[PDB]
Amino acid sequence: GIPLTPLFSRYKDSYLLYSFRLIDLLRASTHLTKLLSSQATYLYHFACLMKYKDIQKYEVQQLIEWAINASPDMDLQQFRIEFMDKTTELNLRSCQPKSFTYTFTTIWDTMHFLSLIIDDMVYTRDKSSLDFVMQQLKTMKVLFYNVFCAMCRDHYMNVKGFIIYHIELIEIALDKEKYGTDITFVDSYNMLMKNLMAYVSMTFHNHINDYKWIQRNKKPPAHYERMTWGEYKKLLNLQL
Amino acid sequence: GIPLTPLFSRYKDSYLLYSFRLIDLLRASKSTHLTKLLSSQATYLYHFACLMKYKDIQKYEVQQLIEWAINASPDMDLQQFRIEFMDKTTELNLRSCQPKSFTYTFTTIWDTMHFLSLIIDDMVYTRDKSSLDFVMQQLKTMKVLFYNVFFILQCAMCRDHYMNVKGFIIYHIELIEIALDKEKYGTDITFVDSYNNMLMKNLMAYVSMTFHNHINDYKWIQRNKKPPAHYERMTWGEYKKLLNLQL
Ligand SMILES: Cc1cc2nc3c(=O)[nH]c(=O)nc-3n(C[C@H](O)[C@H](O)[C@H](O)COP(=O)(O)OP(=O)(O)OC[C@H]3O[C@@H](n4cnc5c(N)ncnc54)[C@H](O)[C@@H]3O)c2cc1C
Ligand SMILES: Cc1cc2nc3c(=O)[nH]c(=O)nc-3n(C[C@H](O)[C@H](O)[C@H](O)COP(=O)(O)OP(=O)(O)OC[C@H]3O[C@@H](n4cnc5c(N)ncnc54)[C@H](O)[C@@H]3O)c2cc1C
Repeated sequence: GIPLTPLFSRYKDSYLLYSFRLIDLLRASTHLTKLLSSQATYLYHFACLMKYKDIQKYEVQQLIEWAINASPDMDLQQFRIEFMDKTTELNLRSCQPKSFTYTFTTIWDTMHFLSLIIDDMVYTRDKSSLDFVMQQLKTMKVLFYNVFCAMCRDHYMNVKGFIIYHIELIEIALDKEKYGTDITFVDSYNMLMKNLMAYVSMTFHNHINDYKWIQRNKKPPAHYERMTWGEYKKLLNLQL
Repeated sequence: GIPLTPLFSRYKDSYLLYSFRLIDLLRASKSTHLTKLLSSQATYLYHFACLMKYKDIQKYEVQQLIEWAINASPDMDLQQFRIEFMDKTTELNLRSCQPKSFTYTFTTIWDTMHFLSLIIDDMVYTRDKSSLDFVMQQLKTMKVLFYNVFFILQCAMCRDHYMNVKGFIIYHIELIEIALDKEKYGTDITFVDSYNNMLMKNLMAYVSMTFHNHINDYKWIQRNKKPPAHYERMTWGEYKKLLNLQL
């Protein structure tokens, strides 16, 4: 369970937009097609699981085949219109983003969103199904690895391991639990920080913004605020 | 400077061995993509070897060694390459770059990584404020070496795994770039011993040690094997002692 805050609601919507922009690439692509659809399937299974308490395996598959077979000459506006029709026919309208304005915030929101999910999924885990969670975590690493502005892509390629590293810390903690050592949640960075991925993605996010001034060799603007853990836990109303 | 210790000694030789086994790969490069990726990697490796061995990068003597390697017979074996290597390094007055031992293992790779970490910490800590641009270029070179690690030995699992979490290391080098950039524009670095413009002294040594334990903690989840009760894990307390790291 994750509090339903205004920021979280934007996160939920950005996720849908991200997913839309992802499946739109299927036409443009092999190995990549397999990787893309595999990622789009997970993203959409989880969206349906959240909206319908069911992954809707058949409807989601129908969505992916369509996107994979959509006209590669079709532009984004047309792909959207057809996407709105297809999801409608499939009774997957709740998987449609409310907004289609795609920006860096869409990607950031998506990355923070996944972090919140990882935290919650891990915390509300069921010792009976630790294997399930770990499989979910493996998929999460893949989602983060493939998030890759040519400049941004190069930088991300170089430091995305910071995030993936922490997901592995989680895998380790979980593997210890399945073998006798329950986890001990603490709220500071077999112990694990609660809201770990939320803190790591916030930190990663600030770092990326700190570094860009170095890439651009141009000093920060006047009103250049920085996100603090204390203020972030508030916007998402995180539990300590 | 980096304190002389039995562990740092092994590090220096391993680094030269790793550097040697890497250039040995040029003569065998099948494509241009790899050739220049190997030559760049090999160039930076030797640059830093010459820095710790001659206090100078030896930019031009090294470009000759690389030139040679790249154009060495892809027919002879490692034993023969070693022979031609020793003579060329001699001819270019770079004998200090010849390895004492040729036993190549994962330890050789870890030692090389921990060596660079120690190098990063020293060059930053003993930096000259008027040539920060120089130190930052060195760090950029360091990120390239950590991004492009060649295992040379066989272990797909390792390659894929390092490909996934190497950013944890590079991320920290960028934190150092940020610290230096700040010093460049007015705020001097303030060193502390724990993990404004504060920066942990011996940061990369701490970062590399931690990354190393992590990798070793994770291989059990990878091989679904049970860790032996004797599993020894490196502590920062112990590591500092082994390298005579200064606080
Ligand atoms: C994966 C990725 C890599 C990037 N790499 C680069 C790069 O190499 N070079 C470059 O110039 N730009 C890069 N960017 C873009 C850059 O990070 C900013 O998104 C963009 O410059 C807009 O800046 P902003 O300050 O207006 O917005 P942002 O600060 O990005 O706004 C993001 C949103 O989240 C909030 N937020 C701000 N900081 C945090 C935080 N630390 N934690 C959580 N939420 C936060 C804001 O309130 C806002 O709603 C990257 C973007 C992504 C998604
Ligand atoms: C970058 C990299 C990635 C790897 N990825 C994998 C992988 O995915 N899966 C896998 O099974 N193996 C992987 N390995 C190999 C693995 O880490 C070990 O090298 C190997 O399993 C042998 O372990 P060992 O028990 O001999 O100890 P090693 O860890 O190899 O010991 C080497 C030396 O380092 C010292 N040392 C030990 N821990 C530390 C530390 N934390 N800090 C500093 N020195 C330390 C030891 O005292 C010893 O002298 C990787 C190796 C490298 C270099």
